[PDB]
Amino acid sequence: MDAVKKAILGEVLEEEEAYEVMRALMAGEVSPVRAAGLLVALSLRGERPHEIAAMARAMREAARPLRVHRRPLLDIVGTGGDGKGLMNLSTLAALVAAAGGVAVAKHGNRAASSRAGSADLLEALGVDLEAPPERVGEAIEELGFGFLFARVFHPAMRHVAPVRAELGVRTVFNLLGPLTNPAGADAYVLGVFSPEWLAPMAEALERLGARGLVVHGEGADELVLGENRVVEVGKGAYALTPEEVGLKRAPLEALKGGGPEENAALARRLLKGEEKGPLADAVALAAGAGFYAAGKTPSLKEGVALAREVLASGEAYLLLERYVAFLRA
Amino acid sequence: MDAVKKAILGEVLEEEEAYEVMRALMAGEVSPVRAAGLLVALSLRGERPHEIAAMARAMREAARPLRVHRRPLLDIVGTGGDGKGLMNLSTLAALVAAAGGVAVAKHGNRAASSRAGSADLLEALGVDLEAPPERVGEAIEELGFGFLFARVFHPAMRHVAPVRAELGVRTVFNLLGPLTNPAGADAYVLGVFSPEWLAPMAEALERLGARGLVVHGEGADELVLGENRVVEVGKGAYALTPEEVGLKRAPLEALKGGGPEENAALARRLLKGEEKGPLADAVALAAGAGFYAAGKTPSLKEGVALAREVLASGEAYLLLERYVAFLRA
Amino acid sequence: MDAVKKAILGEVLEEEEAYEVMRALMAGEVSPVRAAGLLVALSLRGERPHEIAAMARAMREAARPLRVHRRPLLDIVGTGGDGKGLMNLSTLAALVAAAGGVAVAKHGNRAASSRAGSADLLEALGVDLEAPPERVGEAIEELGFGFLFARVFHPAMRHVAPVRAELGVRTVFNLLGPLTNPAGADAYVLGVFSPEWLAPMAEALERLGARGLVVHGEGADELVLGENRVVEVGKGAYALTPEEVGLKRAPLEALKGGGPEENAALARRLLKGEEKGPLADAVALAAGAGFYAAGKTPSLKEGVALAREVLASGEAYLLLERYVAFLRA
Amino acid sequence: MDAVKKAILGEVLEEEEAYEVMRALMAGEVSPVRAAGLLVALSLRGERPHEIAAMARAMREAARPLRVHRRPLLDIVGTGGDGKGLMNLSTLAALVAAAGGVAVAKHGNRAASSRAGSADLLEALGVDLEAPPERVGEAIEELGFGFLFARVFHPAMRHVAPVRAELGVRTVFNLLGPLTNPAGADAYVLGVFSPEWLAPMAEALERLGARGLVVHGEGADELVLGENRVVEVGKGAYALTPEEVGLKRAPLEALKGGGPEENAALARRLLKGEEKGPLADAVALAAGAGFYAAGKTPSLKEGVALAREVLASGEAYLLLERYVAFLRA
Ligand code: NA
Ligand code: NA
Repeated sequence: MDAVKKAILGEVLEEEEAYEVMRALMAGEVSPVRAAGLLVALSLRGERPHEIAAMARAMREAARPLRVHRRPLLDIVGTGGDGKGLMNLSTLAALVAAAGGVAVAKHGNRAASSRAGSADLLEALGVDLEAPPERVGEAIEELGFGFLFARVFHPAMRHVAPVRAELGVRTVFNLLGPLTNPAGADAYVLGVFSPEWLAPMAEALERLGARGLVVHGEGADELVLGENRVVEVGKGAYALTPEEVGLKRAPLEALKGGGPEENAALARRLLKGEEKGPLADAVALAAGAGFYAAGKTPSLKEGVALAREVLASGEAYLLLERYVAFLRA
Repeated sequence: MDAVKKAILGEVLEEEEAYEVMRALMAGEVSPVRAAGLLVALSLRGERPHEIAAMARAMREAARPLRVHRRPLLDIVGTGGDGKGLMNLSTLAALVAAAGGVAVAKHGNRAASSRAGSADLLEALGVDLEAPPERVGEAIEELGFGFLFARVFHPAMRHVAPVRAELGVRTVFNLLGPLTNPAGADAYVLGVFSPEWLAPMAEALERLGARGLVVHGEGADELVLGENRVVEVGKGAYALTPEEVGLKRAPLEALKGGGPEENAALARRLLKGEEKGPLADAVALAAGAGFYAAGKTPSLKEGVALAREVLASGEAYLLLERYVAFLRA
Repeated sequence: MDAVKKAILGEVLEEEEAYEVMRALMAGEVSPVRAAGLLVALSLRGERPHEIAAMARAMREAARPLRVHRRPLLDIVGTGGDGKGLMNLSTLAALVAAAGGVAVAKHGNRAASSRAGSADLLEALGVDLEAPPERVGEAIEELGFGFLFARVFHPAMRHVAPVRAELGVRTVFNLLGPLTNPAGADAYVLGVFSPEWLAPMAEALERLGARGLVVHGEGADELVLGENRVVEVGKGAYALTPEEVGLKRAPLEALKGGGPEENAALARRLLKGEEKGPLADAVALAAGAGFYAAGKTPSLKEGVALAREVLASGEAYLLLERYVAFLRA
Repeated sequence: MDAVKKAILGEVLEEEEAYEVMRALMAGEVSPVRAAGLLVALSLRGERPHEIAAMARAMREAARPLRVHRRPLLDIVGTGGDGKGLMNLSTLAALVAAAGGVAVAKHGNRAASSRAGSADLLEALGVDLEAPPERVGEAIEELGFGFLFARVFHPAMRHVAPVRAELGVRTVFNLLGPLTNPAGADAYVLGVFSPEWLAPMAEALERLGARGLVVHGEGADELVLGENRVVEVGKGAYALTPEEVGLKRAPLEALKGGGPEENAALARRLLKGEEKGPLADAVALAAGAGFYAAGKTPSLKEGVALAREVLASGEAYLLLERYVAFLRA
């Protein structure tokens, strides 16, 4: 009985076995049926800290190599799996943070069976997702921004994706994605689908030597214009509200956005500093948290203040275009 | 919520949700990945009787139709896979019960290897496994015996066979095999893989409107010549030893079989009433349980007594001969 | 399993082995690595007609079941992979054939990534690609036309698609796509990406009990306004030119088109009988081949004549809207 | 078109395209799926010498560094997997050559079965496989012998080892193993699994600037006591029989070892100069070929004579003991 069978049988895995299971998955040695079975089994009983850590290690080792010489290196990313179906603002917040001087390496992917993933949005904005890791790394060093497409850095994710899409439920990959930034990001604004994961993911980041905030927004895996719950690595837990940082509250519905084409249009207007509603406020909130997490500003309020200025300046769109041109070289 | 997704989430399904999941599976509507996921989920958190019975009804509905007017209708069958490599005791016990006057419709299949399964044994004895359902039904009506070859009656199982093989672990389908008698048998001596399945399977039978005994014998999914554990549908669990029904104990080794021709040779001696060793005692034990389960005898003791006489008469061999000829007519 | 290794070693598979290999692939029993190895080996060695037909059967069996009474049932479909990048006219020709009185079940998919696949075009024209299989079946019975979206009918392809995309080269799946119509179409105008596949594919069609024409047009997997090469089931190989059916030749460039948006408007003008250029002639040629293949017209020229009349009448556009509305709640 | 895709398409690679493909593979830039595809394609069409040599250099470049000043430096190694399952005598022959004064750096690995790989045998004899490269290099300089454990010197093989095992068939890596000596050995007795590989591998050796003999013995990838086929770098092809060098012929079966423990026992007796049968003659034959390949003796005959003397003296066992102690120091 190999480690995969043990996992399917629902038995807790020793660190070495957890590592082996993910190594096999990343190596393309596991059939779709057994991959589906092991993911469901792990999701039912709940993956333990040592298991997640071991699987994360297997993923980092299987990743296409990339070394970025800029630090702090910020990632604004979420676990996904919240079901709220809100627009993915992390990508826009990440661009604002980069336009403000923070080195950014945002980790993202395509959305299951919607064109809404961060990778989908960026592609619609002109980003060539096929660009090699070395070119993306050069962009981060020279321009301060880079988008790390999951499938490119972790090839196996191309096969894991359909399995996750079909199962249609949360799996260990929802937790592993944020924890496996392939550029070695050390600063985070990491959103989670449930408050239960705020502390665990913050502790995971701390063990990795990373810093930042783990966030949850009234059900969504991103900061929203409401009573957000946060856990700052090394410090503790606290609430983060819009009024706290000079922003107004808005229902979650105001952050839903629309179809892929509409969101692509919204993105341009937002980055250009033309769109001014709740969507702009939410991007400013996340970017502000990013400036704080990356040490660009000493506080969240100063971070949000800077983010509002940067967003309104339209510099984030100018940066996006520099990025697009850089990759098309 | 979608029934299949609910299953994958690890939630207990309402009875008709369980029916729907199995209906979808048998209809070829579920993808291999989702089928793998929901089978693993159901197995890990444990299938409940009302789910098991509902899925058995859905599977029975997808089978090739066959209506038998005779009742009670007995089946001696098990969940299989106990890896004991025993002689086809239930097949011989079924022939004995039929020779004793009880209408029998024994459900079976081939064994995936050189070892002989019930279908392999009967084929070696002259049974034409290609006989159409209608002909087998006529045999039950006229001769009181029929063998229901799973491959002929359950074409829909081809939709899940590959997934079951690849998972490499037992699933709800192992439980459903004996609960999907295509002739609608209502009396059973149903063997299970382990003691933990005695009660759930007994309740599933009760919910299906059936009667009888669910049995387990020292690792084997059938009654053996040792300490058996049984659950009488509608009553409760109790132990069943050879001595309390007038038989002597014997090790499992004494009940081992081999290939089709070897088992056929043994079957001939046993059914003719010529071989009186442990194999004969084991057949009498299962057939006796069958007589009791069908209400032919008032007790297990009287059932075993009747079975010993029927076996010794050689009449079960005559019945087999007539059955073989009937399918060839 | 064993047959998979045999394929990887470059050996020709027996019919049963080919069926088993594809059955395993579609069932999710093959790891990405072994799937990649098998597909490359098959492609380099050269798939034989008996293998192709056997694998088509395995795929047809794994698909979401759909049975329709309408016959003859026509499909105009291609293997893709010609790298010619011409406008996919098969969809328009199919609508014309249906408007002319032939039951049509056109098999199609989205295109990576022009969004220039048949599914992409129909969606832009108003077709709800999320319609359930049963509803599409009802459309074929009631309206005489249905579009079979590969993603809906072949869910098992979800775990296979990633391997194909990563390999980035043509594989046996290019050949199987046209041979796995989920509605059981029996009449075809099947385009192939290279002349060497005309004969093998015609034999595959015959082995599957289908009829019609396998076509290739100066590099494209569709009939064009030049010297087409054809292999008709039951007749053999021959060339087919526009002039012999009353049409004028035109450069392939005239059949290109553009962006998805341009082709939607293009498609409308063609179906309404407004566009009269080479594109209209090419649609008439394919639709005409369809009428002949299905038995609606006794000759190819008569089929083209009927297609030209139908196109000019605008009835194909009315059919499209009838279909679009049919799928709406 | 990138080189990996070209390989997958079955086209012969230009020398530097082959170097690039292997460089990418060793750098972790190639996905398991594309790696699987290219390995199968290369194996089926047949790797050419210019490709093999280039890939060997790319692999050598990725290995952990190890500079040995002593020259000539001899290696006695094979491609493995011939199926004959004979005892791996190359290790013993290497020790004899070293005891005879030739600097030896024998390249080896484990044998997942019977873990009777060369590394398995040496470990059973006391060698600490965890010894760092520097220590092994010091042993070669001081003792004249060193065993290069592939897993220690080729950490980059972690990017492909999984794919190799998963494919389960021979690939170019079988050929590359003997051609990637991490100490830069320049003299060889290289065994191949089939005679068709003699000339290509001899050319690959010459291309790499190496000298020696490429051998094949009646189905085995080692010199046997029968009609051996040889291709000598800078000399050409010829047959080599035992009688030509003063040895007696013996059936292959006399050269068959046993399990790992039996081989360790036989190895001890041989090195001590105690075993005097065919196994001793076979060791002398290979060691003699090594002496000649390294330029220690003027002919194969004198090389075998020197080898028989050294073997009988027991000096090779004493060397082994010194080596084991040296590593444990
Ligand atoms: Na007798
Ligand atoms: Na005709």
